[PDB]
Amino acid sequence: HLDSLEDQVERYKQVLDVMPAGVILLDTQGIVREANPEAQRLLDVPLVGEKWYSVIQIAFAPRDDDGHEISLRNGRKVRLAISASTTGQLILITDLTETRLLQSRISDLQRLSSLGRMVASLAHQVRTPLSSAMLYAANLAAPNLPPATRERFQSKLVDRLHDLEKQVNDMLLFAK
Amino acid sequence: LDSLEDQVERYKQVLDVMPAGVILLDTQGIVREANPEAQRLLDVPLVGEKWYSVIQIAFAPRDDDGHEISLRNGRKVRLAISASTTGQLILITDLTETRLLQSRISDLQRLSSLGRMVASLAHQVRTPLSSAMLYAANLAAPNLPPATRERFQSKLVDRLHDLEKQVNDMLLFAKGGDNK
Repeated sequence: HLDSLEDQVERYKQVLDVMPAGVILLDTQGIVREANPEAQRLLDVPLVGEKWYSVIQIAFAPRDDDGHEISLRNGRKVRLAISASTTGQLILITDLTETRLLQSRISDLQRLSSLGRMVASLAHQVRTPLSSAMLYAANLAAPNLPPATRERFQSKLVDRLHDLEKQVNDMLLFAK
Repeated sequence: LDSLEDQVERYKQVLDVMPAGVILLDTQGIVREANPEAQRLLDVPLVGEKWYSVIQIAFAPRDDDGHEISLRNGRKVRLAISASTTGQLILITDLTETRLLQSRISDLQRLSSLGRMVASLAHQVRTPLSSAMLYAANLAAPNLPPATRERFQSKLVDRLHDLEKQVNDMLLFAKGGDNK
């Protein structure tokens, strides 16, 4: 059927409507002839019936921090995707506003986690001396050991207790 | 007249280089269409497969999954179900990158919390260690009651475990591993 094509393109338009990505359909001249709701959302400016380059001097605000994405003047940070297509170019837009927003919060919290991350580290180190401390502690319960043998393990135990006390103090020094 | 063919190939490319997956089912629930993105995300064959069969092989839900749905590969994608004349129109978006970030923040704020409790997590850590050394030092005399000696002996082990447990509480808390 020839009408089936109308129903086919109908299901296609259906995609662009609920598609979570901007779709700008330019023309040989360079005019926005079509824009889905996601495109109008991010740009938040008149799209259809405007000049692509003109839209760039309104909803776009380039910055140095911008790499793969481009900062919109409305605050959003989006990535552009230009592809080869005859009879107008296609431009797919993605919303990475949240992406960079989350990234701009890890750097700040990365320094705040320094002290905490140091304690977490010093805590993992304690597992080593403690492991050896429990072994030498069990040797104190071993059978048939001379008097000078009990003091040997005891002497080796205090070493672990000391090496362990210096790590906890190091940890229990970051405080208040 | 011919404003369709040219408009078809135009939209035909949109789904080709689309950054989001597009799945079109029918009433029975059989996969009929699948763009390259969807294939990359799901990996397993789609074209000519029962959607419910794919859900078992492709998807792999979890409890931690809030809005998104974890896939077999581990990536977390969000499903957007939309009405359609011919079955449903399921779109797939990848939020593995976001989630990852959302998980990091928590872990960072997690470490900060431990950094503020270091003060309170002091008395709980020195108490057992101090005892271990208090008894360990006593077990170094010329000769003393054997029963009393074995009495202190039992203390140590318990003191060390109390500490061990107190230290494992920190690491487990510090490890975070939540809000993934």
